[PDB]
Amino acid sequence: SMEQVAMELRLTELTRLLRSVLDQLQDKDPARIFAQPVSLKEVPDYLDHIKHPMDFATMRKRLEAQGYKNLHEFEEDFDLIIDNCMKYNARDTVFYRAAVRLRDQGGVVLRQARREVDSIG
Repeated sequence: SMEQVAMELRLTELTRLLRSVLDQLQDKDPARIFAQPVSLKEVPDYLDHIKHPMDFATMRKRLEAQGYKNLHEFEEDFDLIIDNCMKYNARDTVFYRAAVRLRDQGGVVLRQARREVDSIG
């Protein structure tokens, strides 16, 4: 149907906007602390601590399969990246501090993305 195509053009346009958001968030991580999944070879206990691991590459695979239906789902994944890090790593660590910085900086980008998604529909 024509409606299904209109829908698909919107999901596609959301995906376009979310890809730009993801590029902007990832630039707030120049160290690349969040680029890839935490290695279970290098942190073998990780899944005893963290039940839903997340990372930018995993978000990107989902993005490119148009697997984010709305901005809320995307934000949930971004928040896992931050929140997992702040629980696993102590407050005095480069990792915890990197998450705090990504969170604060991400906030601005996400605040404008929400207005763009409402605004354009």
